[PDB]
Amino acid sequence: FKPRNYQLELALPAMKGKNTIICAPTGCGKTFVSLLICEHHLKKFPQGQKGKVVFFANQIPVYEQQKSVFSKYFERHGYRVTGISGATAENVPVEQIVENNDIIILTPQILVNNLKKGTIPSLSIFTLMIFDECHNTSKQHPYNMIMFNYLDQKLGGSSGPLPQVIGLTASVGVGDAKNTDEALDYICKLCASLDASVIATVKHNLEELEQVVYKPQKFFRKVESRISDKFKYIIAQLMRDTESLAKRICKDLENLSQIQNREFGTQKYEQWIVTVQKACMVFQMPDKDEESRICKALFLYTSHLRKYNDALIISEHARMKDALDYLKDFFSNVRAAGFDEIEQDLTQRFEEKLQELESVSRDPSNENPKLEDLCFILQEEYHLNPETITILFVKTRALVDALKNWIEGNPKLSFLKPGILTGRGKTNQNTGMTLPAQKCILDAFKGDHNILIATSVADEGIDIAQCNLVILYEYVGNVIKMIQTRGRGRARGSKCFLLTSNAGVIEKEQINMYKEKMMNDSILRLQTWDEAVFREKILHIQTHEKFIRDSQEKPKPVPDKENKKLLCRKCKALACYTADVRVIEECHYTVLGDAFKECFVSRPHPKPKQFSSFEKRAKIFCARQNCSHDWGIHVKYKTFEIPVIKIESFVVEDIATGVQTLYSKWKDFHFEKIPFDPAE
RNA sequence: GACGUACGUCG
RNA sequence: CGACGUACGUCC
Ligand SMILES: [Zn+2]
Repeated sequence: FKPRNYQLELALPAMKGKNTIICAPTGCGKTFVSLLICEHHLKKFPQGQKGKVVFFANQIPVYEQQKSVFSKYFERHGYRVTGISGATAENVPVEQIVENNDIIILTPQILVNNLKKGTIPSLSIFTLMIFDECHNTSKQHPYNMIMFNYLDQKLGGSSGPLPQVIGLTASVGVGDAKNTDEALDYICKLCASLDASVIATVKHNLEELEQVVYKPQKFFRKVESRISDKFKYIIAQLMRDTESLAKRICKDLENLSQIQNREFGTQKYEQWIVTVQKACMVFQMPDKDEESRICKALFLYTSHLRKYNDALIISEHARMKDALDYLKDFFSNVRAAGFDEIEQDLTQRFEEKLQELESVSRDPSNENPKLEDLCFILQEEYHLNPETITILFVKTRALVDALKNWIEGNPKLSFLKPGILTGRGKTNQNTGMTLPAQKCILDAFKGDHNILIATSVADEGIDIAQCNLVILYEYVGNVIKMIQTRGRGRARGSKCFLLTSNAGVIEKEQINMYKEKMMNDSILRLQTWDEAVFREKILHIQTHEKFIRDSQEKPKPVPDKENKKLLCRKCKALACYTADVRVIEECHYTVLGDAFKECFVSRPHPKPKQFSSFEKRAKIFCARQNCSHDWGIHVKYKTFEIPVIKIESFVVEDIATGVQTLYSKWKDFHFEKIPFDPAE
């Protein structure tokens, strides 16, 4: 509530009617500086002119907090603040709420949707565009689209009372620049995209920064590897047997994915199996039943190989027991999903060696040196200080569950409550966690929880706690991710342990350490410039980028007027012709076919939440002998309960030429599409 | 459905 | 220098 000289010095360039980029690594300092600039911008207008400052937020956990803070702050001045969101807009007159409201905190995508639809024609209605974490203004971001609209209005010739852009952040970022010659080009490109002339950064009051932003130290502790690989050998033998079984039916299983000699347990093998699955998914034979059985067997074999490779990666990055539990969970999930000959044979071949797998996993001499060093450093830090609230980052979510189970079931360490924290992630399956559950887990992080397993969700702006220990367990990021993960240690005395087996992530961290100093030197060089030359440079860059954007403008190619039959992938059963495909909002594709209504079963959706204008109703699945394949969703548009299918889980087949093709996104699949009319 | 990041594979 | 795959995260 009391503005100090530190956070007041960052407001001097902003309180001059010029576009600035404030860079403060502090959490509360950034929002406090935004409040000070809002106060100075709403108290400087003469009598009879009101302000329409607009704060932006990319996430709901940061949007709700900023809305609460703004509502608590602008209560003694008489300023209306409501804010808009994905859930707040229950058919809300956005035009009326923007015309009546003073401080709007809508998340960007709403403003982009409004600018694309026609509501709020120009941004001249606003007078101060505040961006939170403006470093995310990368290629085709929502922030980037708002700034594209702003630059178009500025350079076209219809230049009106344009608003001020004071986009806040904590690190400008470098991207893929190697030398200082490009670390400045990237920052100038970012400043031109955000249309700013000054980079606000403290140069006088470094004492407050050094005293309240106490930063941890790096403890790169590379460890041993899987020299003891009895589990890996058994899984590799099983993978070789199932690969030979898959080659028994498919002769040419080597010229479909010509990449390199595949190696069991690597990402290369995952890419190889995905490529061979997508190549054998279109194997056509003029029988329509034997080809269907062949594609089914090949899909089952490729899925089993992918699951075995994932289990090998989990066994390499954690205990063998959790990888065996993951394999058993997959086999139990496919057990209740229909007993055909292929899955039966595979399950029998698995249970043949399941006893040896359980024995080798229960063998207490096969503990991973990664986990040994992890528990060793954990007990070391907890003996040095019993009250140390730590946080570790893990790449995979199955690996996160594995680490949680390992911290739970361990006799050596039993003073840790492994509170899981993954996030929403993909809103289609039973995985991830809800926002009200994540909020409760973060609020119980004072306290009945000390350790927690995160997947790059720990940072991302969202407020946390005073964590005095970070462990990047087989984790690696770029300069912005490293600065965000480093800033989480703010209390007096912290560490940033990095455990790994591959020297690659060590080299990445070592070059990011130099990239941070390069970004600091580039920011200093850009600050020690002149306003006129820098404005001319950013104007030249904006003109060049606008010319490139206007050049790269292709509405759509010619639509092929044919009647293709979208049919299943793993079953190859004719689902529906492309004639019965209706476009809802140039995003979603539905089917009206009465004959199609008997070719799919429905299941209760695991996580309901309405997006845009679709109530999150049931999930569809293929209806056949034994398919159980995901086909999309079945939702109510406004009053009609129609199924929206996903092209990703659908192989295309033309009746004329007879060749099969694959398409991942609906945008890529080009065909004569008619809008969805509420007639049938 | 859109967007970003990381790792990786091909020319 | 472009295409792609996986994982992760966010939004509508
Ligand atoms: Zn099917």
